[PDB]
Amino acid sequence: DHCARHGEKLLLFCQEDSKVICWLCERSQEHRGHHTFLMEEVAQEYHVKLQTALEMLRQKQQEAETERNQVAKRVPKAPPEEKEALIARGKALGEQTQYMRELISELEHRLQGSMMDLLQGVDGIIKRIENMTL
Ligand SMILES: [Zn+2]
Ligand SMILES: [Zn+2]
Repeated sequence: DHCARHGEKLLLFCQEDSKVICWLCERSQEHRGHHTFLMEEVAQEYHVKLQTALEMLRQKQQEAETERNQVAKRVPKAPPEEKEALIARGKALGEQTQYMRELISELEHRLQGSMMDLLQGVDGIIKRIENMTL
């Protein structure tokens, strides 16, 4: 809640860095030309954004899981090469679903947490979700 560098209240949010900082950090060279906001002034848009993302991710996950199940179902009836291909396919899908599970987990954590929980490093996860949807 307080800055380790300056001891002041961590109440500001930097748009370029997506970092939560104090007013003395904003005056540091590392935040030169950056635009800062009180965390209250930006919590809403990111709440909405992450909320929107979470839905999509959940949908994509359930789809991927059903697909994995179907792939698994084809395995026993398939000949050896196709078997192995299907096994690999299943594994890959598993990896994807694990990734989606991680992101979803993080999103719920952020959406149910404090503003600092919500905003600290949100740009990375937004990037990740953006890549995932692409
Ligand atoms: Zn500071
Ligand atoms: Zn900055």
